[PDB]
Amino acid sequence: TLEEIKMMIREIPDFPKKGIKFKDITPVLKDAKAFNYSIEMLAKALEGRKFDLIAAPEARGFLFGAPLAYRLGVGFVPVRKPGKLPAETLSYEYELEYGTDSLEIHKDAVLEGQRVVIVDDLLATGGTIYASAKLVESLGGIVDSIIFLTELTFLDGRKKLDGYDIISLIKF
Amino acid sequence: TLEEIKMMIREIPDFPKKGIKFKDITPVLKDAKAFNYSIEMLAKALEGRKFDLIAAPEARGFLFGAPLAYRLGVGFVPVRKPGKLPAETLSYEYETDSLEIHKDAVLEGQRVVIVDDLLATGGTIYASAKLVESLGGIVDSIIFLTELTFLDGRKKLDGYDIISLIKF
Ligand SMILES: [Cl-]
Repeated sequence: TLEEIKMMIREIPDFPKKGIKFKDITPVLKDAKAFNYSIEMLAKALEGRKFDLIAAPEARGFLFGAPLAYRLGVGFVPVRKPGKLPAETLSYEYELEYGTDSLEIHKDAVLEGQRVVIVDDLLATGGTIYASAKLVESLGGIVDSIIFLTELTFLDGRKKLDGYDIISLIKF
Repeated sequence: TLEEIKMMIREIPDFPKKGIKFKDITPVLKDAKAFNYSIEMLAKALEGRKFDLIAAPEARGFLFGAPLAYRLGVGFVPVRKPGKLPAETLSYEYETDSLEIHKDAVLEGQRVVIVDDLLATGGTIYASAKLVESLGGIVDSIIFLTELTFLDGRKKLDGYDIISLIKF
């Protein structure tokens, strides 16, 4: 069944750039049952953990993070690219292959003491997630754990995210 | 109680530019009960309607579109800014910005509900409807958490059934 989800993920050569094989998640999303199952297995992988909020980075993160928040009866916080959030924000820099970029969170998104599960579609290098984790901590939040639908085990995302509990459903 | 949701919608002056008042729905999202209630009301408003899929234009549209699709037991299709979708896309230009959808996102004949957070002028939603129809999908209805009634989005979307929970 997870095997079946895995086989439904479309691999696209050289997107966004040559050397990357992109994991296209849209066929999972458009299939009612596959989408439902994906959310259910994410919830299931979080059993036994204590948390108050889900946070996800824009934009593919939202697609699993927001329904999973709904499914778990918790709140949802978007972590966003610069310029998108209207109110006062905090910003955090992360590494790209040959540069840096930033992500932002609203200053009021997480309260001190709140336990947060960070969700995303895929763990690659882990830069966007690292920045998200640090944004949550800057507000007094604690990162309970980090969950992904898929993980690229050749890219050392786990190493970048040292000290965090990392869960992924499908490991490539 | 929807009155409560409305009071959690923060109004931000001068964003994204001077003289524009922005409706910030992030306080609704971060409150577990408010977020749950918003999704349940959106689903309640769609009761008695016939549809196969939910579509939402990126990315604020995802925030309600995906959980709503999950709640209603249907599939979800993202409509996206150009260069974001990996596979073969169809495209649609509007006054100029552009939106794209996967060639295979929607089957011919499939009935689609389009979801977004807020109805303003209706441009991006108009484009989203045209993209769905480009694939031979049929727009059942279009639903928003909020609608700025002073901006004539309904007129721009003439011919579509428009639902909104909160009217400003
Ligand atoms: Cl209405």
